[PDB]
Amino acid sequence: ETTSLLLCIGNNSSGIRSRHRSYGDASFCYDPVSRKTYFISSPKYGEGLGTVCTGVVMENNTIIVAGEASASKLSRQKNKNVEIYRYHDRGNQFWEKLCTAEFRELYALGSIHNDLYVIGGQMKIKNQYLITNCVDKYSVERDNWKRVSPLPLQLACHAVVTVNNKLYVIGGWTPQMDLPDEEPDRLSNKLLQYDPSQDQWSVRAPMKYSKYRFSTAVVNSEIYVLGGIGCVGQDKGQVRKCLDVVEIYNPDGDFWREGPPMPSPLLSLRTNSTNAGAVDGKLYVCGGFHGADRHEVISKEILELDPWENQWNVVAINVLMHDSYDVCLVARMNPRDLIPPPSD
Repeated sequence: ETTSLLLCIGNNSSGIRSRHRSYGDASFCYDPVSRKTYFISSPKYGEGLGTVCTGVVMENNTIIVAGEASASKLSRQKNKNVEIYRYHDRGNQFWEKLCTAEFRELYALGSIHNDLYVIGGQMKIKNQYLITNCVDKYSVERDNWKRVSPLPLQLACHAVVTVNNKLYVIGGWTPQMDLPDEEPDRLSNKLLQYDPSQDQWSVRAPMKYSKYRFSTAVVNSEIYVLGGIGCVGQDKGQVRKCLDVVEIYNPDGDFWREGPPMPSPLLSLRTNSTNAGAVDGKLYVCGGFHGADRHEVISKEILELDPWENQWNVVAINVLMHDSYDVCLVARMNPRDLIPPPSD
């Protein structure tokens, strides 16, 4: 009896009153159908992953997180790397190191079939830091890496989703050399598609807003982009604001349309990973931020976008999540293999 759960994976350990055992090492999970809370082991548990940056659930239901080693682990290693872990969930539940990649930050993690893609981000190339266009592909099956076709532009803090076995990279930061009185980077409203059978990136229809730190989810092969920081149109230096905008993309038709705006402007997680997932044809935003300060506690509330009714519903308030988390993921889980909520 497996069911699809919203897993709010993070290594934050605060904000949950725990009398008999420590929930500081557990991550909040939510069944939106039964409205029941579960807990899964956080990636840091034991000698695991110190920092979580992003994650994916691959086609075969494997839960993947990518991040950085703890300072203790770094101190015993010669090189700093992107560290990729996978959750193991068959009565012996744990996080295991899967594979490592050349260090980057603010990259996006994609997945198609049995492959992982590390996309863009900031890297150190010839002892200089720059936003990159490079895309590294990891084959789980062959346990090796291949540099594939690069992005058509340098991107950081962008998002990626998969629809019908293609990657769609969305928004983010990109260098600009058009205007000498503008910051070095501008926000992007661009949408790029990667076709793995062709190893080729193409430019698709753009977003109405240039943006970053927004929610993403896929419902019935359409992309939902919600909230974020940005500005209408191409970013030419105009002021940036928190958005309630919902933009929905259809790949087959290559067009965007608006959705019902969110109840309030909302930012995704500070990792720029998604705070939203899709369960049974409905979209769930699991918490979010109303401002961009580093000290704001995440809103401990779960919103639903019912795309059929075409409206927003409050599903749950004051949920038992930590003060932050690092990536919202949906996977088929057997909730008997998970940790119950605290007895209080």
